[PDB]
Amino acid sequence: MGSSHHHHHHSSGLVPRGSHMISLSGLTSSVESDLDMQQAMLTNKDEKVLKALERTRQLDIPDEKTMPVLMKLLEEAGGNWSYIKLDNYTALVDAIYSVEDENKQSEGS
Repeated sequence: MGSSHHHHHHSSGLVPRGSHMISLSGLTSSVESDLDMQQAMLTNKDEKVLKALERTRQLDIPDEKTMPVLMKLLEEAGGNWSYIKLDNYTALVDAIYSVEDENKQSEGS
């Protein structure tokens, strides 16, 4: 009136792996960028700025990285698109190519 009926088997538990990091959802942890949004407020855009994104979008470039890129050109050009567009905003090509490249190369923050 006392028999044991159980079984056991070895198992490691192999699971898949993926290298994808993105804040798809909100109201959650990983709020290290949620604050950075404040900086973008002190650096809005303009009507002409939308023109730059035109050439960038062609190469599939996000306005998030292009924002600080285009503003970098007008900085030295004192806000002159005439010259900056002398090569179809070539500056964006070499600029985005640099930033877009090497994204993991860093210590942390």
